[PDB]
Amino acid sequence: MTEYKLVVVGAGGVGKSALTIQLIQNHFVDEYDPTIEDSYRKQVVIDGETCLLDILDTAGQEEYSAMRDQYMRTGEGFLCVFAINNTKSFEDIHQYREQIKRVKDSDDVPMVLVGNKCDLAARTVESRQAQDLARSYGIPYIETSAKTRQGVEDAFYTLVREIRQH
Ligand SMILES: Nc1nc2c(ncn2[C@@H]2O[C@H](COP(=O)(O)OP(=O)(O)NP(=O)(O)O)[C@@H](O)[C@H]2O)c(=O)[nH]1
Ligand SMILES: [Mg+2]
Repeated sequence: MTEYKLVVVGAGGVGKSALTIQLIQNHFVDEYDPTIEDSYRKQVVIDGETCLLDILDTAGQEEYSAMRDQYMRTGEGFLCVFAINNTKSFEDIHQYREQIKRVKDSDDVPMVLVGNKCDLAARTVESRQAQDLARSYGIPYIETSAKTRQGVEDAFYTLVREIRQH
């Protein structure tokens, strides 16, 4: 069956693992548990296609950068995650995107911009500005909460659908 290699990237603590675990295991992880690199494989039916989600969950820490180039090379699609209560993580997005283009030798890689932690009232990043950034890149913007599961499948499946269209 078709395997879709999805890579989850973004700054430390934005919820890359929480999103992935909510998708695979239907539980919200509220623990402190930094990632080095973890992979998940799940058989799913998306729009009637049977396929295998191979999800590469990456570290937000600069120390794991080289490890970064490796996985970025193999990915077909990228979830670029920031947290809506963390303006620095939103600024960092640009830098993850540019490294993705660099390692993929491509201006146009399947990608979704994900604003996570949308359950929180303490927003510092307006939806408007994330939407603008995503338009500027030519990719969808999806808001998610790993905590409430709002948007979680939407983010992953939308990325699959981007890959299908590339
Ligand atoms: N309220 C809320 N908290 C969240 C959400 N997603 C993650 N968190 C919380 O944020 C913290 C960090 O999440 P985690 O998934 O470990 O983040 P990460 O991006 O994978 N960290 P790293 O780069 O170290 O691996 C955890 O305490 C987690 O429960 C969310 O959608 N809403
Ligand atoms: Mg993690």
